[PDB]
Amino acid sequence: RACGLIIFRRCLIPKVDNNAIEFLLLQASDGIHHWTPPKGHVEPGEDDLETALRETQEEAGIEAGQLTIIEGFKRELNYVARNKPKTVIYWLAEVKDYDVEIRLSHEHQAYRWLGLEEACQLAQFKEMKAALQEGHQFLCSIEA
Repeated sequence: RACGLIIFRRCLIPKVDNNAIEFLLLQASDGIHHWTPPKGHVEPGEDDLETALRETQEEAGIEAGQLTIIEGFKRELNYVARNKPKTVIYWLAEVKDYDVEIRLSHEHQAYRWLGLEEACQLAQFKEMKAALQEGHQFLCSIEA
C-alpha cells in the first residue's frame, strides 16, 4: 500500500502557456523507464494522507508549506507491477510557487513539468493516465 500526490502547478499567462495546469512526473532511476508522481509506502502508524505528504517531501523535496491539498479528490489505483500486486492512493496538490525547488532522492534521476496530454503520454500505464485525466477534469469543475 502506497500513497502519493498528483502534484500540479498553475501556469497563468496570455497565450504564453499552452496549458494552465502542469503535472509533475518523476523518472525512476531503477528500471530507467517509470514516470510517476511522488509516492511511497505507508508506515505502520501512518494515516494515508500523512504518507502522501511525507512521501512527496522524500521523493520530490516539496514540503507542506510549498503545497496545498485540493480537498474533494482522491484516486485509488489498483494494478500489477513487477509480478506483484499494487495499491496506490493519490490526492491532488497544488504548488504555491511555480519555481519550487524539486529535490530528488536516489530513487529518481529526473523530473518534468507537463501539460495533461504529454503527462499521460509519459506515464504510459492506463491507470495512471486515467487518474491524471480525472484529476484534471476535477480541477476544471472546481474552477467553475
